[PDB]
Amino acid sequence: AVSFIGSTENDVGPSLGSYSRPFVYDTRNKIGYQNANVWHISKGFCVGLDGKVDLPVVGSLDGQSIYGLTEEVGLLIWMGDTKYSRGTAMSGNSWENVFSGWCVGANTASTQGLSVRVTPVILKRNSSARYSVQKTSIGSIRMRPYNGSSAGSVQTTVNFSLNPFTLN
Ligand SMILES: CC(=O)N[C@H]1[C@H](Oc2ccc([N+](=O)[O-])cc2)O[C@H](CO)[C@@H](O)[C@@H]1O
Repeated sequence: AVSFIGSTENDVGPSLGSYSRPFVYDTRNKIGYQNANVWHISKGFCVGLDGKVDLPVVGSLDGQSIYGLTEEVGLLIWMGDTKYSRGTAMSGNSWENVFSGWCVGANTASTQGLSVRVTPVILKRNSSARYSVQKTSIGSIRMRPYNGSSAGSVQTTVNFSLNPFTLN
């Protein structure tokens, strides 16, 4: 079996967080969303995750996209399984496999979770040397059943919004 237990709409990072330091900020996991329990799965269900970024691609760095927010500021983005170190670096605007997946035991119950993580990038330095960003939609993640498993009419997709932040 499978059922949806998480939230449909999800905020990434603390509201009006401020960060100091193309220039890439070391924000670690601060601008993130993580939830180990988004679908409940049981009895042989096999599942992975696809991710999709809806932001415009404005550049690239070491093989992944820089996604644009304003003219000063963009983002590097990772999506994946629950633990942050399993994040897949995102490129383009198509659905991408961001977790190869696993299968719960034939006689057990568990959960499937996810994570989204971003790091701010200064694309063009201003004169203000402080930069604000407002609440913006990032994209989505859907579960991907496999091995013949079926979602039935269970909700497959959840969405992410970047909370506003300031760069110093
Ligand atoms: C920790 C938890 O409640 N569920 C996690 C789940 O944790 C597991 C707990 C037990 C086993 N097990 O084989 O005994 C496997 C994963 O693993 C999934 C895939 O990595 C995660 O998406 C999910 O968040």
